[PDB]
Amino acid sequence: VSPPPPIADEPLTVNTGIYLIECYSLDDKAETFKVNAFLSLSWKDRRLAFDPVRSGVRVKTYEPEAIWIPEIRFVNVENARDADVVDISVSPDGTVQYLERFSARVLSPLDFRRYPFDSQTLHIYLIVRSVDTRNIVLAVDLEKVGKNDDVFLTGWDIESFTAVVKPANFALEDRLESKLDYQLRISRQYFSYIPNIILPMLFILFISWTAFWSTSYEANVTLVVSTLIAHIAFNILVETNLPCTPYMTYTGAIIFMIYLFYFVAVIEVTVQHYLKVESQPARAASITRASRIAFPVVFLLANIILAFLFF
Amino acid sequence: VSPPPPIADEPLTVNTGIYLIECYSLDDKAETFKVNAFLSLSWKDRRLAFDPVRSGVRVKTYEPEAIWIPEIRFVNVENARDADVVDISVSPDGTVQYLERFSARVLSPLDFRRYPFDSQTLHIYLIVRSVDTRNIVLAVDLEKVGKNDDVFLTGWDIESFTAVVKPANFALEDRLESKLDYQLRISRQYFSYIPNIILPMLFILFISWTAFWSTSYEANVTLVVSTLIAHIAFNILVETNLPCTPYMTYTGAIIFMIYLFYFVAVIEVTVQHYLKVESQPARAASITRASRIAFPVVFLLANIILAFLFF
Amino acid sequence: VSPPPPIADEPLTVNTGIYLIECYSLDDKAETFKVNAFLSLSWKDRRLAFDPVRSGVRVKTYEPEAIWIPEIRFVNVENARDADVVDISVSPDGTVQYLERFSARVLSPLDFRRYPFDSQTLHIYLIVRSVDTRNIVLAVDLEKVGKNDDVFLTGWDIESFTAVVKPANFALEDRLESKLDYQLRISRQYFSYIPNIILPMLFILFISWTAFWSTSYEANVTLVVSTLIAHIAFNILVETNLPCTPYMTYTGAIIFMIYLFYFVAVIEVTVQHYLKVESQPARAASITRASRIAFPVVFLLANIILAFLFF
Amino acid sequence: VSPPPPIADEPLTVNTGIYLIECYSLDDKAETFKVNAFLSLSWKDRRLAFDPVRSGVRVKTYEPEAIWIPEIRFVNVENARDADVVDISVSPDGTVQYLERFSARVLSPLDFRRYPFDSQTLHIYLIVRSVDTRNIVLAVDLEKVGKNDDVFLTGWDIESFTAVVKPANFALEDRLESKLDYQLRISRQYFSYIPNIILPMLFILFISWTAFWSTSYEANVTLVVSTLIAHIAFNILVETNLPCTPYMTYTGAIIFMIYLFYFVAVIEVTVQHYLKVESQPARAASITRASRIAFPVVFLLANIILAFLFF
Amino acid sequence: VSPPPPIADEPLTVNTGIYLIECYSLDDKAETFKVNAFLSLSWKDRRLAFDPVRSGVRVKTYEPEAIWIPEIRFVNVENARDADVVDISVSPDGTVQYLERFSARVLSPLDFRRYPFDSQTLHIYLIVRSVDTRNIVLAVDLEKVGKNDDVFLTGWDIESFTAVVKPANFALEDRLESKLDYQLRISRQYFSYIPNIILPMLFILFISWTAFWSTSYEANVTLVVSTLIAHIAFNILVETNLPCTPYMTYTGAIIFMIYLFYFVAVIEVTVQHYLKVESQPARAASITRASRIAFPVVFLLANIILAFLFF
Ligand SMILES: [Cl-]
Ligand SMILES: [Cl-]
Ligand SMILES: [Cl-]
Ligand SMILES: [Cl-]
Ligand SMILES: [Cl-]
Ligand SMILES: [Cl-]
Ligand SMILES: [Cl-]
Ligand code: NA
Ligand code: NA
Ligand code: NA
Ligand code: NA
Ligand code: NA
Ligand code: NA
Repeated sequence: VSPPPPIADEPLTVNTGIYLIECYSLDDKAETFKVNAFLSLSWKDRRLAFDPVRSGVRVKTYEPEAIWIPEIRFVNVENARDADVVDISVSPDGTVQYLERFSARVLSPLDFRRYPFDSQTLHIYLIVRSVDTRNIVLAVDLEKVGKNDDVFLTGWDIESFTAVVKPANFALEDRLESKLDYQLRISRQYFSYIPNIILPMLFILFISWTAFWSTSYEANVTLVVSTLIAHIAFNILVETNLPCTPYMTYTGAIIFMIYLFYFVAVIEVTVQHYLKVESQPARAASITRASRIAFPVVFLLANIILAFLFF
Repeated sequence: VSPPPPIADEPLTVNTGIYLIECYSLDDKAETFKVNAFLSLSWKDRRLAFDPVRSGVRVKTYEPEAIWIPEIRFVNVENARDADVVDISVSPDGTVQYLERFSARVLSPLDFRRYPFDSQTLHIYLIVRSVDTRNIVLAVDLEKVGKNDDVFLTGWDIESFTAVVKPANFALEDRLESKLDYQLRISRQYFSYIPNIILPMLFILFISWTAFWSTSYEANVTLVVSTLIAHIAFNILVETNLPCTPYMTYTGAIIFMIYLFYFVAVIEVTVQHYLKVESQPARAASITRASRIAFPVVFLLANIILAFLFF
Repeated sequence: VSPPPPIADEPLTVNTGIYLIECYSLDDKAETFKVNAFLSLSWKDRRLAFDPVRSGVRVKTYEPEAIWIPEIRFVNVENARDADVVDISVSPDGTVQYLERFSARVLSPLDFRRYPFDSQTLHIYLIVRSVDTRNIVLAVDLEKVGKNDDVFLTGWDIESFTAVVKPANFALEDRLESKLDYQLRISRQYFSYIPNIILPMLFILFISWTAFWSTSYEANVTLVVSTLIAHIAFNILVETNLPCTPYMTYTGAIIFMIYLFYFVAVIEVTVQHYLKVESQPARAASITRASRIAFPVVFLLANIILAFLFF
Repeated sequence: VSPPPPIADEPLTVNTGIYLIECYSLDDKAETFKVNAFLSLSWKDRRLAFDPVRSGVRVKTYEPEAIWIPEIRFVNVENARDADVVDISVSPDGTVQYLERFSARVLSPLDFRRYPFDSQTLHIYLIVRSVDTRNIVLAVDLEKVGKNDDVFLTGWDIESFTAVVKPANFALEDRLESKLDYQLRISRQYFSYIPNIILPMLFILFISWTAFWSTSYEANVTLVVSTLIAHIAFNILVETNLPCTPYMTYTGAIIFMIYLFYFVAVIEVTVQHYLKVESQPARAASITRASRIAFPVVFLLANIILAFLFF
Repeated sequence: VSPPPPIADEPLTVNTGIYLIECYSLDDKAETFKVNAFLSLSWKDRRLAFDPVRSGVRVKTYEPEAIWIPEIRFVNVENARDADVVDISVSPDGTVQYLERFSARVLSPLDFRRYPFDSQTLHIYLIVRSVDTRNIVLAVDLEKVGKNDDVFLTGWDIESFTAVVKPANFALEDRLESKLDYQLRISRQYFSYIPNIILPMLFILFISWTAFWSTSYEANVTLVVSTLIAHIAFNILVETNLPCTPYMTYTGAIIFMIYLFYFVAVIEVTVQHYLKVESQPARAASITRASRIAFPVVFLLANIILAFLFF
């Protein structure tokens, strides 16, 4: 067929409802995620209307090819969704109740400023282009919106799955387009990051600082340079599970700032030795004793300065 | 057609049966696995009933398009299963015997607390949404449940493949949903982990402790710092074949605890040298001799404390 | 059917228009990118013409199988596009207004000479092969060309999406081919590259130069050789997120030039020690004091020489 | 249609024949491989029998949908095969000659005990489930079994492609199943392994042993610990192109045994120094001179012991 | 329909022609490459013949389902090609002019003996199996063979795309098979390999040789062992972008030979120190002075010997 004709001159309202069955594969570098969910559609098509008393059955099942169904599409998806139609029910007044189960790969940008303490807002944009004959608007049936209790996103906590009830209606290539915003709110599980990356990164740094309670250049150079190399291993490791951000990330700042604490430790160590060869173990030991406090203090100051700038 | 009508207000029981042909690709990070199996369905549709004497044939074959077949779906799957229909047999009383061979990628969370000594319980959730006209319930035909003797999951031992006989029946978008739980129990093969990761990780640690039977700071710093670097190589290697767990894993704890045994060894070595420059080889050698026992003992204490906390 | 016949002997003009919905996965090594966009086509087929007064409807919808549609194809694609037809509208004069939403993986070479400060010009080549009966030419409807305000290419800034209005018409396997050039202009977001790769690469180099304010060969060899090893880690890391270019890249040149500053630092350090064993701490300290300026100066000269040669 | 009925009470024999066109992607970790081959089937269906004089053609071509074709399936495959039908020829007596060209990813476990000198036996299990009306058995037409001479598996030698002529017939879910075993025998090409992994692994070990012709702890610790680190690089590299085996592999044993030769070298070096600080360069040099022979000898003994245990 | 019948007793000649639109993804390890090209077929089918005067049109278009089309297949492909039919033109005499645009993943072995100075000959084998009724032979229409001017294979130079005009005709499972050989000749772009791998690999080796102008064992051991470790990083890096070859590669030989120049440098350094402890700085300095020439000379001799053996 073709669209149901207006029963006045009114835009056709299509009622939507996404129900998350599964959430999986949140790819941080690609800024994508996969979803498996129910998509529930509902519209009024009077042409399909009937009498429950006459036909003796209060609901009518239909195969999708048989009736007019709106061309609903996802906006922020890599390829068109994979969908199997579950049910089509028509109530006496001509109300269609569409239900399909779909799966799709979704493009939603992530903000890494507060990584790995960051929280995200994933989006699923539902859309419909209107026909010449008829204008189409989307609406949210809040009863058919949700997620099941099990959905689990490896590595994240799931706060809420809600929808912006008012659609964004606009012209696109001389036709009306109705766009809905479904929002999945998530928070990163950062427990593992503390013993697996953060504390080791600090231990290797604190080991570099033992060159302040040592008079031997040879051993000091080894202490600082070897631990600096270990810090590079961690800088490379963490920047690889991350995309090319045009903004300073929080961990990125910490790591970068640490590169200076190794550089300045090399300066101190280079100085302490230079004075011993010039025969002033006098000020060499003053500098070495100063560094012992200066470094832990400046480090702790800087980390507070940064945490304040980012949280 | 449409569902078989009730003799009376009784829900339709659909008999299920999963038979594993192949198990493969248990992805630890993604918390998924692939399965290739038979799915056997069986229901009563009186409309299909016949006389063996009249039609002269005791069993009737049907093409799937011809008859009513329940919309059975897997819950915890990435995308809908890939299935080829094997056989449809109808017995005189109107009993349908459906058989399809399918393959699917299945989402089942794994518990890494006891990794790599962990055992898992994989799930395959079978489901059916009920129609307006008729309610549908799932049931387990225990004769059509199993796995063949060859199924092999690279890297794991397979205990049992059984099913929770009582379905979980619940409302979902104002309709009854019948859900079955098929359970594949597995245990990790950890033989390789001992010589390929655990013993090397300990050898590099024991090598770090030779700095207690040495008076030379330069060589001691080298011993401890070099082996610490080797330990980082193993920490990175094992945390990469693992996902971002919001709980302390057992190996994660061991590894993290080892990072301290390197840090404290650096403290001892830094101290032993500091006293020699202050001219008290007196207590320096007391500390060095104490460490020789303190470290192996505290290490062995801690490992018992941990194994007890996790097993 | 078959192509619309000419009124005289003029080739058939097909009006094109690409509208980018999404841009994603710019793979630098493969020199590809994925696109999700609208493709709008428009041609004159008099056979379809009608009377608005007689048929009582001013616009006619058609299913794609029903009418003649030109075989439009993308040139620089891995596989043929994935497309779902959105709308076909026929105006009284026989003007067809085709609209499909497609997604494709596109091959477009990138120039890495100025990497990571490089800017690119991606291409989408639209094409049509002509029939024996009729000649077909492509044209640009500039109103149906664009991108939405959200398109975001992880890791890049998007300047413009425009089209070369004049098609390239040529013979290919004894038939006319009409080719259009759609151009997506982009610029790389290089912020992260400075603290995550460039500054660390320089800090490790400046640390190598502390061997000029040191008289100890053992510590000097350690300083230079250890930092050289750290530089290899960065050379390998950056050449891996890059393809095998038959031209000198800018970062490639910097990195390569740095390999010499380590090699020549080893020469200096090897010399300084050799003279002290020959008992001329006389010129050894002249050379060491010269290097202190020579290296930072020559390095800064060279970097200017290079930046000038590339920008 | 449905199966051809029996003349008298004999099961239907289906003649099989796999002809390998290509072998590729033997994935060692996944224990899989891809195959591209011809599958030739042949059975008697009298219902199709015809007269060459009447129908005027001595052989009849048929489209697969038109006639009864047995549901032949591969057992040990990830997903169902990708197949394009080449030819269906029916001879006057009702003999069908089926030919399809397929491609599939096949699950076949590999034995890594003798890796990288190991040889494998890959399997392709052909199967057929029997109908209610008729029993089906598979058979091997040895003339339609083979591989072309050009067929190569990157990184491997192909001995033979043969089939176990006698099928394994058994009950599965109350029906007869006929299973055939096609065997591809292969041997690993290990040439590259000697200069790219084995000899370097030994050179780094022999370098560690130069600490026996040296009196300097500082240099000795460096020699042994640095080469131990290089050995870890090789242990990690080779265990990554390998799956998690619940059995000791041969290379796994060699590598593990080497970890001890580094550990015991550290003991010796730690001892030699300890005696020099205790002033017995007397026995220190006895031990050091003993090690010089003890290590190469014990190493060579152990390697023979191992090679004997595995070959 | 079925094949066109002969005019005598001559096999049917099918004229072929591959036209490369795109070449991409030359995977060195897998020994594959992707291709996007036109496939042009042409045969004589008299049944289709017509009169230009009577039907008034000199060419006839046909949909593929309507006429007999030969079953043309690629031999050395992973899976069957993805093809969209472009055009079918029938000239009055009954000459069919088939044209499809396809894309496929192609298996073609590469020879790594001269890597990274190697040149390759990729193959595309076109094939056709003959029917009982008729014999089919392939032929090359050299006008419909080529590549466009843009084809670019990231990382390679493309010499020529030509075809072996004489097909290889042979029996396969009691039927004639006609096989054509299309050859894509390529040469590796090795510019990047010199500054990104070769020169660094040599610089680290030349740095190891500075231990000949040094009397200090501790610093010498560091120089040689540290650079040896850096050489392992490069050996692992280059053998990973390479498959498991059962033949000595040229770079493989160079790398392996270098492993000896590090081993023998360790011998020299171990000797020079041993004589100093035995008090013969007499011959120690003779050996050290000899090595200074012996190493650069033997190295340069060996490289010439190798280049001669491989080029
Ligand atoms: Cl969609
Ligand atoms: Cl499913
Ligand atoms: Cl409920
Ligand atoms: Cl209900
Ligand atoms: Cl296309
Ligand atoms: Cl199959
Ligand atoms: Cl093909
Ligand atoms: Na419809
Ligand atoms: Na049905
Ligand atoms: Na059409
Ligand atoms: Na059939
Ligand atoms: Na055809
Ligand atoms: Na050192």
